[PDB]
Amino acid sequence: HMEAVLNELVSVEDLLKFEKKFQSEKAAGSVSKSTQFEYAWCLVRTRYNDDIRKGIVLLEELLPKGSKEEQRDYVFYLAVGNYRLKEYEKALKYVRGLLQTEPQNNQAKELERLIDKAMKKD
Repeated sequence: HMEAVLNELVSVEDLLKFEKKFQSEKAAGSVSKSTQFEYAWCLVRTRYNDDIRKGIVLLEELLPKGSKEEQRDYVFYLAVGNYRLKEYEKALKYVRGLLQTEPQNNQAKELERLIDKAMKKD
């Protein structure tokens, strides 16, 4: 419970920090891929559905711009975002594709197990 409390307060701090940085950089010119990512990452972990959807959209904008390494990461967080929105089919499509490119990624494998467990129980 305390761990969950720590996690929730940190997520708020994170979101506010990167929202400011993203909006600041946006007004001054092109936003860096790093800042867009950090913000999208916080967004997909938010308690609000509109933030999660915004995070998913930002990650999708980053997809055609990133390196092979970065794109694999974007797909992972796209799976996480969709999972938290209960869009299991979309989440699974991402994860399964990620497992084909990164076989040794057990975090992706654990996410697929979590999605499958969630469909069975809930």
